[PDB]
Amino acid sequence: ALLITKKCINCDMCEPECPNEAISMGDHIYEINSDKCTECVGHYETPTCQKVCPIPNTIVKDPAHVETEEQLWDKFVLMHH
Ligand code: SF4
Ligand code: SF4
Repeated sequence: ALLITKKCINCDMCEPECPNEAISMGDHIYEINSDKCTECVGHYETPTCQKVCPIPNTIVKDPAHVETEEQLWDKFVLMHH
């Protein structure tokens, strides 16, 4: 799953887009919920928030290492048959 890094400049571009509504605003910058991010696997060939992002601030994150079939299985449990 992805993370948004401190360069985020709070443009909201990325929130209406995420197919699994895992992005929200909070304390200082937009935040991605680890639990709900499939890195867009089952919806887009490329992670839709990196796509909209004007700055390139969204990165894979290291304390939330997922293999592609665990991303996949998140997508199927979320959206399902
Ligand atoms: S990579 Fe996809 S699922 Fe994850 S926060 Fe971005 S738009 Fe959402
Ligand atoms: S699109 Fe990029 S700069 Fe704008 S809020 Fe989302 S992560 Fe931050």
